[PDB]
Amino acid sequence: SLDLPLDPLWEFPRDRLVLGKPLGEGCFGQVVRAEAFGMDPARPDQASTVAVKMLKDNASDKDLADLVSEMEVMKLIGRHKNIINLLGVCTQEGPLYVIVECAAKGNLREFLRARRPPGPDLSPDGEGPLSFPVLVSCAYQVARGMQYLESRKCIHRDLAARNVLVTEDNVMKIADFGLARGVHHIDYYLPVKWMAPEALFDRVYTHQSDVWSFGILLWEIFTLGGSPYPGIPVEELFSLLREGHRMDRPPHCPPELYGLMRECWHAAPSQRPTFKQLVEALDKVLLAVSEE
Repeated sequence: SLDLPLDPLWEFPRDRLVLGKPLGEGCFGQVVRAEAFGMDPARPDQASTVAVKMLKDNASDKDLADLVSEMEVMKLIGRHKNIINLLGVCTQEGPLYVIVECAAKGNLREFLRARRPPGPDLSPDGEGPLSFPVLVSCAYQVARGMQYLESRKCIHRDLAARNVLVTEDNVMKIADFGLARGVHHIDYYLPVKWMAPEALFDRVYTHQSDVWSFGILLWEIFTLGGSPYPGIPVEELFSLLREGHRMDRPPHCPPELYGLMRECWHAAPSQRPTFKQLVEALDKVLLAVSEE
């Protein structure tokens, strides 16, 4: 019963996207790479690469309901540089395709881990592909992305480096918008170590719980895609947090940034910084790096 109206802001033709090169295959649904022609109407014959989300052969009534609403809430949220944006939809002349932005460099964790140096550095503390400015940029872009998402009333259970995608130009796109207007982001491709205490235990997901997770994401960035809480089983991580345990400062991380990580991990949600403040703090660092 696929009879959605033709939304003239978002409807894009079938004839104009060329499919193939599958990027991810979840349960009952899949994301494939595709070349789209004139996704910018200002350049109407010019081509560009995109990511197309669709249902698998094993189709369902509820899953088509989820994919439709997901696509509807995406255009409700609006565009931002640091989120995976909706590009177009194909509703009428065939099955549902939701066209979104493609990130050529994979997720942030994968991006970071692939660009690691082969071992330890010359010094324990204190120019290449993962420069300090590049890492500060990564952190900043995600903060901007979350700041936007929160202004659009988007809540997450958590946020991790695997949820952030990286484009050819190292622009960080958050892939999971989360829950918004009673519709979840379905992934066609629990994380206890990322979740804030209230999210783990009381299942209260707020802006303050997103900040905690961002703290863990920062620690991920500055360990070049490190696994959080190393050598600690997921069982009885919670006990450690209850006692006051937090992760140490990574080998190559300024105390300024570690300050921010610890600030994100305050037990009281009100003691944690807002994403407005995280953006202020990260921009000051970025500026400091560019100076002299």
